[PDB]
Amino acid sequence: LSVCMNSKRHKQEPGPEDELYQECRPWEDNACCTRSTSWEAHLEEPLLFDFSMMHCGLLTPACRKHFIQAICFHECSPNLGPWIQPVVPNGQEEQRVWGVPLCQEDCEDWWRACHSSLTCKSNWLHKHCPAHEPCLPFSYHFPTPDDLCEKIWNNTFKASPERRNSGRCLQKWFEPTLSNPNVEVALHFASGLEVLF
Ligand SMILES: *[C@@H]1O[C@H](CO)[C@@H](O[C@@H]2O[C@H](CO)[C@@H](O)[C@H](O)[C@H]2NC(C)=O)[C@H](O)[C@H]1NC(C)=O
Repeated sequence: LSVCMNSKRHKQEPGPEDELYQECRPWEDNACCTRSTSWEAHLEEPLLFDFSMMHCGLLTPACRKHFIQAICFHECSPNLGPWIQPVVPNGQEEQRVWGVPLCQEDCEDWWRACHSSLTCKSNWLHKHCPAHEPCLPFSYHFPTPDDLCEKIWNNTFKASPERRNSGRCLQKWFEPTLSNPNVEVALHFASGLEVLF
């Protein structure tokens, strides 16, 4: 069984979407996001989410695409069940995800595409960069892809030591023509991976 986290944006239960904006397309088969949310995920300064683009200067389109894919994954993936946690324990009205293990390629590609960009914080989870915070290189706040994946959204993701096709990590994006590779990874974690064997 696949579920969606409780929030003011996510759908109650996973369901197919007829039209999702470009980067959120691979989840059209079974999504937790509405079409309105997927369009919001592509804005340069999105306001609907708890995240916020804390970048200064110019963000390259390749770097921005990885952020959008990460937002699509967080908003549309029906396979985040085993990492759902309450925003305020103990109550399940507001829910988040914690330590979703992203494969190394997803973190590395994200880190390399954003390597030349500038940011002002290492943790973007709550909307604009204040003038007193210096605009430092991406590689300073995130010296490794591990630091980027884990710190960018306050441990929303975990930097998995595994790589793609290992059955032990998730991809924040995949080709829409391909079958969703995260369905059986999430079920693997739901079946006791890394806590019981
Ligand atoms: C994510 O982590 C950052 C840093 O750990 C938090 O930013 C801090 O926010 C509190 C007030 O909310 C203050 O200590 C400072 O404004 C921030 N400190 C630093 C070092 O930036 C942020 O609040 C966290 N967000 C969530 C949702 O947990």
